[PDB]
This record gives sequence, C-alpha cells and structure tokens, in this order.
Amino acid sequence: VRFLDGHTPAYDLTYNDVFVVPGRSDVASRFDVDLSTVDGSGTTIPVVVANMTAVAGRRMAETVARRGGIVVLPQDLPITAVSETVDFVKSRDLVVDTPVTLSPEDSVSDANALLHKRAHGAAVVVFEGRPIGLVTEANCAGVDRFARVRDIALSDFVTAPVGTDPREVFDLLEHAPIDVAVMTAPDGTLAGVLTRTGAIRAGIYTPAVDAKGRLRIAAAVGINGDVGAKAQALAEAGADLLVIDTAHGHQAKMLDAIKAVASLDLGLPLVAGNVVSAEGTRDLIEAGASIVKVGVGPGAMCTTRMMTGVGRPQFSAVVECAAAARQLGGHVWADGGVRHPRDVALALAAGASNVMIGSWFAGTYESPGDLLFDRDDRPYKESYGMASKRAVAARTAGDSSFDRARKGLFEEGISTSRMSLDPARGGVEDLLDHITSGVRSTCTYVGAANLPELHEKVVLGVQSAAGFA
Amino acid sequence: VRFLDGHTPAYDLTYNDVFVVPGRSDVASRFDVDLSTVDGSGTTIPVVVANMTAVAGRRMAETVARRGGIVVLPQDLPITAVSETVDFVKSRDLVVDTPVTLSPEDSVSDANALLHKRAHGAAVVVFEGRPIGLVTEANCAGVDRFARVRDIALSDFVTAPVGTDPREVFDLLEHAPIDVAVMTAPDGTLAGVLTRTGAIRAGIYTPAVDAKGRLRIAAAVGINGDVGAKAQALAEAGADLLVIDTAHGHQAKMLDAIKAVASLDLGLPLVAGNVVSAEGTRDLIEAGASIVKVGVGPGAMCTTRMMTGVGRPQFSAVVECAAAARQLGGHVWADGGVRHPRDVALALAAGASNVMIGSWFAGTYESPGDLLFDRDDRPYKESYGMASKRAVAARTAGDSSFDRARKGLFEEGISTSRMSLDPARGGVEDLLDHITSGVRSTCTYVGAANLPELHEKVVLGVQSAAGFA
Amino acid sequence: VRFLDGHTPAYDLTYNDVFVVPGRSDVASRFDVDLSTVDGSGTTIPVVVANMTAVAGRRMAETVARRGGIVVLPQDLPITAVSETVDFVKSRDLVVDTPVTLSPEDSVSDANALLHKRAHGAAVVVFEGRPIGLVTEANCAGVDRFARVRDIALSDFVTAPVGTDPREVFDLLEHAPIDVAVMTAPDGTLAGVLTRTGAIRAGIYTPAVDAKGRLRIAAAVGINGDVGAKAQALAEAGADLLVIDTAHGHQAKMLDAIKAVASLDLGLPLVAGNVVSAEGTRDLIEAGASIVKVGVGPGAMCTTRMMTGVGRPQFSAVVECAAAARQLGGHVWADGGVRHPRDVALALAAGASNVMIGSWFAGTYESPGDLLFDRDDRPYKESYGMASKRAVAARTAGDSSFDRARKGLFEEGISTSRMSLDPARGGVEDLLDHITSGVRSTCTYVGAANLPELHEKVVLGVQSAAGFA
Amino acid sequence: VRFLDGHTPAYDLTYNDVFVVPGRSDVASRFDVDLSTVDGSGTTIPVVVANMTAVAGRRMAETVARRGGIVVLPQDLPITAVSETVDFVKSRDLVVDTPVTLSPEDSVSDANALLHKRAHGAAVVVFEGRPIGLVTEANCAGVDRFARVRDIALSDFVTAPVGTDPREVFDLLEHAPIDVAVMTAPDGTLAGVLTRTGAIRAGIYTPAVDAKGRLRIAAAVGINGDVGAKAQALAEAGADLLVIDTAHGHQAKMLDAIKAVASLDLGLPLVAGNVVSAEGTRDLIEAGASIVKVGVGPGAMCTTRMMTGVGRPQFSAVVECAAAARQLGGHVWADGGVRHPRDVALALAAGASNVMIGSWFAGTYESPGDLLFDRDDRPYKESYGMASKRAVAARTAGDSSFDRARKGLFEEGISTSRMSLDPARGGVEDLLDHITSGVRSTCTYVGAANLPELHEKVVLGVQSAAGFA
Repeated sequence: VRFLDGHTPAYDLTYNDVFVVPGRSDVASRFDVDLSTVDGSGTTIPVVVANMTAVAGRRMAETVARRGGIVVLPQDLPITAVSETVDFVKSRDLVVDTPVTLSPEDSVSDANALLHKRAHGAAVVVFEGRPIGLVTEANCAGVDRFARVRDIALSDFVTAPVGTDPREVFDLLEHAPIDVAVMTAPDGTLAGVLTRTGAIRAGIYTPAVDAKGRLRIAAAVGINGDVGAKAQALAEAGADLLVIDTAHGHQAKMLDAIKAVASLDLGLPLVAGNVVSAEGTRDLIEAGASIVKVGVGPGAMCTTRMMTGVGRPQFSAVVECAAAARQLGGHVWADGGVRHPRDVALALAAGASNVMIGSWFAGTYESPGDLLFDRDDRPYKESYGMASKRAVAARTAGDSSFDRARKGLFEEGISTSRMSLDPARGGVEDLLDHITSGVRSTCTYVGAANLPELHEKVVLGVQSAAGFA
Repeated sequence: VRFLDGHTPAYDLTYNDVFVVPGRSDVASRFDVDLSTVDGSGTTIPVVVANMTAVAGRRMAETVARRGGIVVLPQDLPITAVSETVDFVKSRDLVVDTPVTLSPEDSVSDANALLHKRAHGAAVVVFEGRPIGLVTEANCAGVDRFARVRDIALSDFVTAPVGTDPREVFDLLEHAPIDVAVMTAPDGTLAGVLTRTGAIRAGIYTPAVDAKGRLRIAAAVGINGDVGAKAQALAEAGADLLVIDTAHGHQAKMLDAIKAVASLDLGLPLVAGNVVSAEGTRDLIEAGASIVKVGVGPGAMCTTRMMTGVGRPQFSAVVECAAAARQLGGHVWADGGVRHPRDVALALAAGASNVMIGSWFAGTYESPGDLLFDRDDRPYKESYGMASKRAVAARTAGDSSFDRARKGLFEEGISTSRMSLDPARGGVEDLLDHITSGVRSTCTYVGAANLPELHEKVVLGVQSAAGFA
Repeated sequence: VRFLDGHTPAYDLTYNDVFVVPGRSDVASRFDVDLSTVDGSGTTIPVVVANMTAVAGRRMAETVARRGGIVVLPQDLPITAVSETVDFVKSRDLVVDTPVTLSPEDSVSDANALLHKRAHGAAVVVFEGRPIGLVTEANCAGVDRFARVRDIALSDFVTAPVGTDPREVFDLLEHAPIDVAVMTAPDGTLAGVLTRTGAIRAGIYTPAVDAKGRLRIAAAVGINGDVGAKAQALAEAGADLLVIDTAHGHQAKMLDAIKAVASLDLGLPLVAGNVVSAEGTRDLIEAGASIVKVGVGPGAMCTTRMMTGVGRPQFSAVVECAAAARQLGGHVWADGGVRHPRDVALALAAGASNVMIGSWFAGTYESPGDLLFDRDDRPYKESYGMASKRAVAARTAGDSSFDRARKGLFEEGISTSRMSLDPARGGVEDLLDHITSGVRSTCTYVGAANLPELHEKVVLGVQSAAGFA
Repeated sequence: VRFLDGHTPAYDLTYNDVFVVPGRSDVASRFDVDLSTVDGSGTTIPVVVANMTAVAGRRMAETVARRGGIVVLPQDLPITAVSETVDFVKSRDLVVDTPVTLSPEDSVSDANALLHKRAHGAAVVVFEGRPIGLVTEANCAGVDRFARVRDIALSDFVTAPVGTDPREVFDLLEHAPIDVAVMTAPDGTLAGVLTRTGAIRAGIYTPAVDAKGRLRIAAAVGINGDVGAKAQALAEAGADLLVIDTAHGHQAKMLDAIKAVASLDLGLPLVAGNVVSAEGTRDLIEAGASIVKVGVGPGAMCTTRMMTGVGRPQFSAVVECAAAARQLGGHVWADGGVRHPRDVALALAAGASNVMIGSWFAGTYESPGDLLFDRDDRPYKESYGMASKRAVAARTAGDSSFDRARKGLFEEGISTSRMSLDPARGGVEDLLDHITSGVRSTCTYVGAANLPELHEKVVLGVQSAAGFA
C-alpha cells in the first residue's frame, strides 16, 4: 500500500487511524464498478457470512447466494442436516425467492410467527400447491387471536408466469396495493415470490453459482477428530468451500489438519485461520491453505483483549498478511468484527480478497434466530458468539460429566448479546446494498473500476485521536 | 506555515490538534483589523454561505451581502427563479433592510407566521405603500386567534426620511419603546426598515457590491447536461460567481466541465471542488479554475467517513491545498462543516482565502426553512444536507420509475437534522458578529492588520488528546 | 528541568502529560519542608489569590495573610475603598481572627446571614465591646423566625486572655462543647476569636508581614488612564505589591505602562502579565518588571481557546518563561486556572516562584460573595470571571451610551458560573492545608527541603493519553 | 522485552498502550502451563495479596495459601494477634477447608451472619465436635426470626472419611441435593469441609507450604521504631516473608531500615518498596533487599496523582525496575491497583516475578470485612485504602492530642470506597481461577510453558488512544 509522505507511525494502525485520499477518477457512477472477487471463491461481491450458529442459517445462505455472496455453515451441524441444507439451497431459483407457505386452517399467532421470518412482509396460503391469497401484517393484527388464516386471508393478489422480465414485473407492480408479486409455475402451482425491490436488485447483483448453475455454499470444520473424513464427507455432501477455523491458527494442530485435508486433494479451495502474523500466514500457505483468515482480538476492549493481552489492530495485521500472501501467491480474508462499510472499504484497500461479516447480520429477518421484542417493543435478536455453551458441550462428544465440568470450569460465559434490528433496513439485502454502495462510492472516489485496481492505486493517510473529541 | 521547534507529527492534523501561539502585536483594538479578501470574490469578510437548499435562500443573500459576505444559490433552482432572486437582491438597499409587509385584514396566525421570518421582531402594515403601524410578538400573542391585524396593529412608531445618519437614527431610538425604525421614502411610501443594532452594524461592516453598486451574488452548477449553456445562462441572469461542486472533484468529468466553462470565457472567477489533495488542486487550476474548494469527509465520525474510509482531516488538507494554490497563483476555500469561530480562524491561518459555512446557518430566521417548535417549545429548523431526496429526484430529469428506483436504491437516507436555534443569537448577523469578533481577536493576538499578514506571521503548535479528558 | 532519557515530545506539554519520578530522599516528614518564597513577595507559602471581584475580598486578605499567602485587590475598586481595606487588614492580629459581632436585638435571619460569612460557625454578641454570648447554627435554626438574638443567644462560652499559648487554648478546648475560643482583651473587651484548628495552624503557618509587622497586601492596576498616578496613589495607600494585568501582556501599551510605573521608582516589586513566550518575558523584564505572570488560554476547551485559537499549554509555557526569567535574573508566577494540588506542584517544579489561584477559592465562606443554596439545597456561590459586565461598564468612565453599547457589542457574556462549596472543606484554610499538604508530600517524594531544591533536583517524565481511558 | 519494529514511543507506557502479538505456539491446552514462581517466595501462582486491613485477613490467608498464593498481614496488627493467626493458618489442612461451626441454640440472624463469611453456602452444627446437620441460605430465610438453629437445621448431609479421593468425593456429590461434603475425622469429629468445585480445584492448584508442609505466610513492617526488633519478633512468630512498605521507598530511612533488618540475618527473603526508578531499585537491592515492590501513583486520576504530580505509568516503571533487578540478580513485584487479568498478564510479560493485588479482593466473602447490602440490595463491602484513620492514629503511639491533631491536619480523608461483590464470582477462588485462566491463555497464545519463557519470548506492540472511541 501507499502512504502519504512522512506518515511512518510508531504503532500498529486500526480502522480509526487511517483514511483514503481521493485521487484522479474516471469512473462515472457507482454502477460502473465491478465487485467480482479473484480469490477463487466465486463470489461476485466481497462479502462472506461468518460460521456462527446464530447467523449462519439457511435463509441467509439462499439470500446471500442470490445476491452474489457466500455463507459458511457452522462446523457443529450434523452431516445429514448439512446435506439437507445444501440440497435445499441448490434447489432454489436464481431470480425469485421462496416465500412463506401457510395453511388456511392455521392460527393468527402462528401465521404472524411464520410471517416474520422473511422480509417480504407477506405469506402465501397454499392448497395443493396453488395460491389462494396473501396474509400480511396489520391484516392478522388487531383481529381476534382465535381466528384462522381463512378468516383473514386476502384472495386478491398479483400473479405472473415464470420467465417474466423483472422490469415488466416492476411496471405491473407500479400501482399494486401490495408490493408482493407471487410467482406461479406454468402448471399453476407456486414457484417462488418476487418483489419490486427484489426485481430491481435482480438487475444489479449477480448470484454466485457453481459449474451446474446452482448456488454455491461453504462449510466449516474443526481440528478435533478425523478432519479428513469430515472434510471428504462434506465435499461429497455438495459443499463448495472448506473452512478450518480456530482461536489460534498458528498452532501445530492446525498445520496437521491442513496437511491431512490437503492430502485427500478434494479439489476445492481451503480457508484457514485465524492468524495475524506473516510467519503464521506463510506456515499456513505452505501447509496447503489457499486462503488465510486474519484477525485475532481485533478490538482494544474486546473479550479476548480483556481476558488476555493478545491481539492486533485489524488494519496493520491485514496489510501484513495480505502482503505475505501476495508474495506467496495466496489470498487473505478480513475477519474481526465488521460494523460499518468503512471497515469493508479499508479491508479491501489493505489487500484483502474478501471480508468476513459476523454478528452484524444477526439482527436480521433471515437470521436463524427468531425475532423478539424488547422492553420498548423494539425488535431484537439474541446472539451467542461463535457458538452456544450447549453447542460446545455437544462437540465434546460422549464424555463423563466430571471431565465435562472440569473442561467447562475455565470456559467463560455465553456472553449473549441483544442485537437490535433496524426497522428501516431490517432485511439482509437492506444491509448488502448499504455495504456495496459504500464500497462503490469508495471505488469511484479512488478512481478504480474493480477491486484489483482499488488495491493498486490507493493512497492512505493517518490521523490522530484528537479528531474524536 | 510556521510550527514550533520539534513539532513534526506523524499524522495529519485537524482543528483540535493545533493552536496559535501569541506573538508581538501592534494592533490596538479589534476595529483596527481589515477583513477584506484578496481572492477576487469581492467579499469584505471571509464568509461564504454554502449552496444548500435549506440554507441558501434569498433573505440570507440579502443580509449576508449587506454585511459583506456572499451566498451561492443551489444548483437545482430553475433559471427563472434564479433570475428573479438576482433581480430582487440587486434591487435592495445597502443600508436599510426590507421588512415584512402585512395587510390589515390578515389573521393573527398568518401575521405571526410572516413575522417570524425576519429578525426585526416587527412587521409593518401597508396600505397603498404607506405604513399605518407595526405588529410585534406578544402583541398578536394572547389575543383571540380569529382577530385580525387591524384589531391588534399599533399605529405609534418612529419614522425617519431616507438618507438619515445611522448615528442620528440610534440617538432617536435611544428612548424608543420599540427599537424598530421603519424607513420612509421621500414620497412617503415605505422604503425599508432600520434597527439600532443594524444602524451600529452599518458603520462596522461594508456591503459587498459589484461595479454597479449592487449586492453581489453567486450560483452553483453541476457536471451533468450542458454545463456551458447553464453557466452562460446564469451569467446572463446576473450571477457574479460560478461554483462547480461535487462529492469527488478530482474525477475527469470535473475537468471536462471546467474546461467547457472556461472556454466560453464568461469573465468571472471559477470556484471548483471538492478536492483535498495537492495533485487534484493542480489539476483543477490548470483546467481553468481560479478558486478550489477543499474538504471531503472532514469529520472522523461523519457520514462519508463512516460509509467509506475516504476523507482527510481539514487542517492538513487545507494547508497543503493552499500551499499548492499559492505556488500556482490561485486561491482555496475552506469547506468542511464549520461549527465554531476557531474553525474559521484556523482556516484563515492555514492559508485559505475564504471559508464556507453550511448547516450552522440553518438554525436562523433568515434561513429559507420555516421555524418550528420542538417538544420543549424550543425553536428549531430541519436540515436536509446538500439537497433533499425530492430535489435529487428532480435533477434526475425525465426518467423511467424503474431506472429512478434503481439509482435510488444505493442512495442513502435524507438524514434530516433538527438544527436548534439559539434565542440569544437567533439572527444571522448575531452569528456574523460572533465569527468576526473571534477572527479579529485572533488577528490582534497574532499582531496582524489584515488576512495576508495573518497568514504570513502566524506560528502554530500541536497538543495531544490527553488535554480533552 | 530534567526529563527521562528519550522523552523528547513533538508537542507542548500540559499538566496531564507529565509526572514526577521519585528520587533519593532525606526528608523525614512533611513538617520538615520550608515553603518560603524567594521572589521577593514575602509570602511564606507559594499561593497568591487572583484579583477577581468575586474572589479578592477583605476576609480573604485577612485569612490568607494570616496563613502566609498574599491577595491582590481588584483594579476597579475606588482608592478610598482600597485605603480602607488596607488599613483594616493591617490592623488585624497575627494569631487571633476577627469574629462576627451581632447585636442582641437583631433578627434570626440577619443573625444567620452574618453568621455564614465566616468559617468559625459562631457569632459573638457584643454590648459596649464585651461579649455576652455566642449564637451558632442549629441554635437560630428551628426557632420562630421573628425571634431575636437575645432570645436564642447562649451566654455560656470559653474565655481566655490575650497572649495565651495556642497549645493551652487547645488543651482547654479539649472538652469544650463548642470549639470556639472567643478572645478577650486585658481590659475585658473583645479582641478577636480563636479556634482549636486555628490554634493548631498557628504553629504550622507563618503570617506574611511587612517591616512593621503588619499583614502584607497587593493591588492591581490597568493600562488605561494615568497609570503612574494610580500606582503612586495605591503605594501611598499602603499597598505592598503592584500588579499590572491584561489579556495580552506583550502589547506595547503594557511596555509603556511598565516604563511609566518604573520611572516613579516606588520601591516595590512589579508583577506584569500576562505572557506565555520567552520573548514577551524578556521584553517585560527589560521594561522594568520584576515578576512576570504566565498563562493565556491554558485550557484546550476554555473560553479564550474556543473563541480564538490563541493559547498555550500551561506546563511548557511556564517552563520556558521561568527559564528566560532565571536567565535574566527574574521570577515568574503561574496563573491559568489551578484546580488541583497537582497543578501547584507541577508549577513549582517547572520553575515558577509562585502560583496564582482564581475561581477555585470562589466557593468559600471568606469569599466576598454571599452563600446561596441550589435546587438540592447544596451551597454554592456565583462567579463572574475577571470582572462583571457592570464592573467593566464602570471602568469605561463617563462615555456616551452609544459608544458604550458599541464597545459592548463585541463583548461576550458575563459567563457566570455556579461554584459549589464543599461542606467538608468549606473554609479557606481547609483548602490551604490541602494544597500545602500536597506540595509537602511532593517535596518529600523528591527529597528537597525547600522550593529551590525542589526545582533543582526534580526529574520528570511523559505519559500518553491512553492511560485516561 | 521485545517490541515491534518502529515502535519507539516518546512517552512512558501504561497497560492501555500495549498489546501482546501472538507467536508460534507448542502448548496444547491451558493445563499444560506451569505457574510456579522463581522469586524465592514459594508461591505456585503469581498472586500476592496486599497488606490492607480491609483485605489481609485470616480467611484470605487460608484460602490463598491453599490455592498456591501468599498473603501479607498488616503491619499494625499486635504481635500476639500475628502469632495467633500464623498458628491458626499453619494448623489448617491442605485439601479440606474449615467450615463455619454453629451451635444449635443460636438465632437465625446470627446463623446467617456467620454463614455469609464463607463461600461454601452452608454451616455445620457442632455438638461436642460431631456434626448433626447443615444450615443454608433460604433455609434460615423466610422463617420466623426468633427461631433457632435446631428448628431449621437439616440433619441430612453427605459424609466421608479423611483421605478420600477428591474424584470420589465429586462422583458421590454428583447427585447430592446439597453440594457440601462435610469432612469427618476417623474418630468421628469434624475435620474440615470439602466442595465439588473445591475438590476439582484440589487437582489443579498446588498449596504453598514451607519445609514443614504448612501453609506459608508473610508479614509487613514499617520504618518507625525498632525495625529490627519487630522483624525478629515476627520471624520468631512464624512469619515466612518480610515486607517493608511505605509511600516513598527511595528515602534514606528505608535504606536504614533495610540495613538494620539485613544485619540480623533472619534467613528470609526481603520485600522492599515502593520505588519506580532503576536508581531506587539498585539502592534498595544493595541495601539488602531481595525483592523490590514497584508502583507509585500508577493511575492518571488516582488520589496520589491528583494530590501531587508524582507517579509513573505502571508498565514502563515495571519494565525498567525488572531490567535493573535482573541486571543485579534480584526480583520485582508488580503493585499498583490490578483490576483485570490483563494487568497481571502484562506485569508478568514485563519481567515481574510476582503481582500484588489489593482492593479488588475486598469485595469477597473471605475478606475480613463484613458483607453489607446497598440501596438496591446488591451486596458490597467498604474499603479504607492502606489503613483506616483510627489505625494510623493507633500507630502514632502515645502522643498528645495536640500533636496528634497537628499531624492529622495535613492527613487526607479516609476515602472509603464501596466495593461491590459479584454474585456469580463472589468467592475468592472464583477470582483466582479467573486470573489464572487469563494468564494461562496468555501463555498459550505466546507459546510458553512457564513464566520465565513467557518473559523470554514475548513480543509487544503499541496502540494509540483513538481505538478507545
């Protein structure tokens, strides 16, 4: 990277210590920017969803893959569930989205409960596969709670055949009382749903698909047990990418696991982490890892940094690791708690081929968690970090309660967090457009048409903390 | 600029990182300081009002031009409205101000609504052009709301002929129950209003006027459409200064627009922006720009800096750009959210020929926005940034709703802000005197009689952030 | 001064940026430290009270001079009042303090009002000069408000002759129900009051007196009018020290005033200010000033620094000015808003011969202001900065209201502040002991028996702002 | 120590300015780390409890010595009490803990009062030395307050013989309704209590014992009076370690006291303090001190730093002192208000052989203070700093009230603090496991099997304060 003259700080830098200096630009608008990645992951946007049980679900996988991103499933999920989710996701359409199907005999409470797990704002009543009507919020609200769907269902809705142009769909929905555009198969049965905003996004984003034209998906594995067997089983289950993640990625056990997985030669790229040092990056790459995650205790007040004085500011660590990987011909991923689009922009500018997003996406409809209401009725969802205590207890296999409690004594608390959900941008795409708009604005400011040029022609500067007063 | 020995920070500086060291002074008082500008803008004070729809109105133009400043009209205004406003402003008096004229049959609510858009605190009732009386607050307040002006108008007021000395006017108003000094033409008809504070200010400030003795005015243009045609039309409409502003001023489209406007050779100075780099400043100047605006994402927590890691601390950017412009024989303007007179003082000390003020002036009577009352009855006015979403939608010309929504998807929210209005200093001049007093005190402390000397003989220093605890 | 190896900061330092490293010490206890000053002011402690109308009163003068300090009267006081106060103070005793004298016919409200202007907590009823009894708080409280002193006066009190040893007085008051020790002249009439804490302090502090054994006192003058005439009149009035103070002390008018006063050769030391530069210090000393005040806009968020970017961190300015004065054989005084004893300690360590204390002493019983009660009944006193607006209006002499308002337009607000009074340490001595204890502890830590050694053998260090998180 | 390239700050560093960079690691788990100390103190963990009257009790001594730490008794305790406490502690078991013994005739209020001074949550009723039953909270709660133990005692409890394996004890208590495991001597009488968590900890920690297999204990002495006589008497009383502590440890009186104690040659290591300078450390070591305490006014807002500008950031002072001691072949201890395990980790990394913990342990059951309930029923305990005012008054021996008050005038307030007690981790071991887990995680991250390697192969870095926004 390039810094302004005289800017040679005597400390590692974080995202608050740096800024991008505008340069000569030839890009007209944001839409003239290509966000495709070159790390081999096949993502059309530099966004990866973290393998967190409260985040990495199936609806996230569908939506993110439809919008060009990728999702990594949690490592603790059973192989059968993994295969089921992979089959479900690869069976989804690239243009229309799977809506919520409700029986006419279902209750109002269950109706709204299944309604609030999608961002469409409506649910389709299905009888033998044919839509009869739509149920929305404020339609099941304010009514007697013992009523059923048939007593509140609205039979009037817009209908279109498969293959209809999204522009035509939006034009039809220009005056529609309800923005929903339920999609019907040529036989007549339900074949997905579409939305005017979704129709617009269909012309902006490009879904990430494999050689078969099906949405890509990634899975995570540990370093305990037969790593090779689990990796091969996941690959046979349909997984496209393999992730090996742990708190400390420079330990020899990570090297052994990477060598074991690389020996099988599954023919898929490997993501390994986490390390924050160039030496660790070199060791991981030489061990057989094509992608290296970066970021350990990135915050100055994070749980890891408070518990132990171990960590590193995200920016400098990412810069060094990316430099090492490019020297060795690899790629790096930027983990470490992304909270603003500025974080993504700086990660891209530092040399990271992709960015990893965790708890931020927890407060969304598509998240596996259920939506709850707080003291002030404001929606929120609980978060449990990397995994819950019950989850880690399940990974400890069949062990004596004495040994289990002995191991859990040193273990910290669940540290559950109440991630509020923004009403204006509650949808997952309502965050993806936000982040991508930030990144595209950055690219226009720099004057780069794609991410490699963004890394090539970026000039950075440093500011003190007195500007934060 | 000159810094104390040993002060060579390893980071860019902002306004909180620097201070001015007092030096040998020969200036007796604040009044012995000349604030005239040398950038060619013709302003007698280093204040420029930003081209914001919620700020750049007509009353601001009149008051600011009467006090020596300049105002730039928004670029989205129709040409007819621009010409009308230019004619109205150039038809105003250089000593007296245009009051609010109320019909005797008007209602109390409308009376106070038209009363609260000026700082005089009174409105003149007009019948065939002759004053009959004055209506003030607490005069229409506490009365029956269906009453009319004639039922509350006070026919007793002070009257003077045109040409009366301001000192005489103040002496007459020494014992006046109402400080208003409504001004009558020699025929007898209304010819403006005067105020004791305004009379005092008439001897302090110098209105900015053109070769014809009429108040100067500036206009802004974009880089979309026929830039040359719009610039020439605005010049023919009576505009004195042309401003070309955009988020990123170093892009080639800015260069093309500047070249196109300079080819016509309208004979007026050009203001171009925004850039924060010396290279961008050189490119803009060589392209045909006489004045360069500075400041992109100046705040460490501003919307631009949060969305993208793009920006620069205001002080260092201004210093570098001013150095480049002086090397090339140009001038720079200091944009970037001025909030305290310290900001203006440091901008002047850094080498900026003028300072640009935006949202701060929103909370004023003279602002185009209407005054509102909050939950605690405290007055406030809404702000919409550079422009409102409806405004930008209007600039997108005639486009399909599909394309309009597609372009607006990436667009952020309106981000309206409630700018409170200070009761003690609610008037625009009540902020101009504040800022000018700060600047004059700075000049006295340094020991400079005018801005060029202020830039020449200023010595600065650097402080850490621990002083902010 | 001496700094640790490698500590060469690239910025000016303030009190939060430095610390004192302990060294080899031979001092046994705090009492083994001599706090006498060598600047020629004659103060036995390095404390000077600022010339603020809300602070520099007569009770402060008496108490502070009895405790070894000095007080400078405000420059706006009439010469007759100055002479009266000087005569009153020089007529006071060096061991006992003047109590509050109340007539037996006075009302309860007036009784407590005159009671709460002294820290003794009691008032002596006087009839023809002989005490009859004492009235205290909770004695006039809870009673009918129309009652009088004679109905609540307590005739039982301790009495001693003049010349009694303070140790004997304390021993007698060991079991006294009321700690007051009203003092009687050999004739029988009242000759002062004494307190057990005051008796203890009599053996610790040394009152500052002139060649005649009377308490010393200082006065302040401006630079407007006949400076020499006012200075000579004040000297004839009995003033011991002369202070010439203004916002900017490096202006030529200060030089002319200093030369004019020095020409008369009144035979008293001169205090001049304020400057923060070595050049200004040299100019003031060569002009005929023996003591130079330091400190202009010392706070990073003070009114002066917000209004203008003019100022300097207190520590570095004091260091440089003290170095210059010692090079020229002079002395410096440390002004600039002392708030903690750490401030005094660092001022002494930097090389300052004395320290100037302002608003901190406002919240005290001895302050000229009257004690008020807030919303939460917590006592407080108002402060008006250097002087009130009415005061500065009075200094503008006989001028036309037009000119007066013209000059006051640029003048800022009164900026009155509510200085809370600490119930535990409400007395002035309750702050002097605090500050002196801090200074003595510093001296013991360094290992110096007096202030010159404290300046000679002090080693300092620098810390970052991250320790303030 | 080793710092990253280019990190040469121009200021002293504190714990917030530094971080540990992860390195190559071979340690498998936390349990593979040896925490034994090499300073000669005999502690198996790097934890020392401060000699504070509100902290250094007898229950702390027992628990901490059982868990491998050491405790220093306050210097003001009478010699008889010291000998009694030493005998009591050395008479305790190394595996089981002494429970609370309650008479059956005691009242409910007294029952719970004696119950809440231990972390077991139960009390054993004793008749002639044989248990009859257990009384717990919520068992004496909600009952009539005049009832007695016999009316609420639960006679059903688990019983085991002495010598039973802790693993067997836990296995038996796997299904026990009450986790208490009251321990019976082979005769049948009470011989201690055990807990499942305590049983687990018995296999993790190693109690610190002397050559006789009895728990070690330390005592503190002053520099007033016959230091040698008191030191010899304490050594004869059974004390294992001697501590000489004062506010300023570089004074000559400390040197004389150290020489006097070393002349007797009691054959025990000497702890001396406090100093923060290398010169002071060298002087103390040459005077006959084997261990040097570090830390004077470590906080930027502590009472010492506010009273006097004397102090030093803890990290840099510890680094320098440890370097000096290692150069001279000694050891250092890290005092200065430890509040988080990060503090301990950085102290160990800097080169400190041990860490000293003060007020943090005040909010614990084992603390000598009694548990109180606040306004919100939340438990808390008062703290009085190093010692209470009554305590220091008692150390002033037999002195006249006049002299006592004279000395106490300069003395500051008691500064009592309400240390809240965490319900989840209210036990002392519930903090020891926390701290040790943090330290072990640090060791694993660095890749060191013991503290000397932790100091040897640690690499540190520096961060700015802008990360704290």
